[PDB]
Amino acid sequence: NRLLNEKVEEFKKGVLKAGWFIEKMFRNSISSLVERNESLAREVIADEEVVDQMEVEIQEKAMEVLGLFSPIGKPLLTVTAGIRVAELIENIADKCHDIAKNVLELMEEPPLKPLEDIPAMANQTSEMLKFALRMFADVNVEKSFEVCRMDSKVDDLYEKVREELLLYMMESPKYVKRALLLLEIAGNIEIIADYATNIVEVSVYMVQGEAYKCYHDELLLFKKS
Ligand SMILES: O=[P-]([O-])[O-]
Ligand SMILES: O=[P-]([O-])[O-]
Ligand SMILES: [Ca+2]
Ligand SMILES: [Fe+3]
Ligand SMILES: [Fe+3]
Ligand SMILES: [Fe+3]
Ligand SMILES: [Fe+3]
Ligand SMILES: [Fe+3]
Ligand SMILES: [Fe+3]
Ligand SMILES: [Fe+3]
Ligand code: NI
Repeated sequence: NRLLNEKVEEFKKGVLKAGWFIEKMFRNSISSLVERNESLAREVIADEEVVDQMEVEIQEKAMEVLGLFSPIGKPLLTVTAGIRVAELIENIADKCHDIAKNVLELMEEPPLKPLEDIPAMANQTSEMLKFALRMFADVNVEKSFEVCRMDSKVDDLYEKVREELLLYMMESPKYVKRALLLLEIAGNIEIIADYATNIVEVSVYMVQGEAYKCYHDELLLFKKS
């Protein structure tokens, strides 16, 4: 009668497992950079196609649940929220794939410099990813606010890294390619962090049936015309 609940809970756990999968992908992409591990980068590139599949499966299951049970209210919100989260997860995987591509290219020549700010960007981003997936599993609107502040740390680091790498590019032509490849990695981390904030926003909607958005440190009701 309400084995609707069994199927919705399984759908949600599928989405969360694909989440835990990209959480590991992002970890592995940044590890391929710091350890200069060609194989690990190649695994991330391969794993991107696994996540394309996961998106297809999530979408299939959402249709099965919607089409058989025709849910309303909370279960309907959860399923549509799952549809949206699975695209965010797939896109995060695209960005991890692109970081890994950059790692392979970086490995063609010697290390440019010590890595501090990029590892720190990644660390903050992986905290945000973990937190987003935990909000999707069990939403706390009062605490979900914290993701926005976390993102501001990633934005500030990105700006620093961008300025520093521009200086390296200008110092010598031999620094240019590595500095660009590193800058592009930083940019991909910054976007992944944005996606983590979007997972929190969608998770809040999933309970509220009303749109919230990060506005720099503040999670507000979508304040627009
Ligand atoms: O598989 P494509 O959306 O990156
Ligand atoms: O913090 P967002 O505007 O990239
Ligand atoms: Ca290149
Ligand atoms: Fe079952
Ligand atoms: Fe997609
Ligand atoms: Fe995509
Ligand atoms: Fe993809
Ligand atoms: Fe931000
Ligand atoms: Fe951004
Ligand atoms: Fe950002
Ligand atoms: Ni693909």
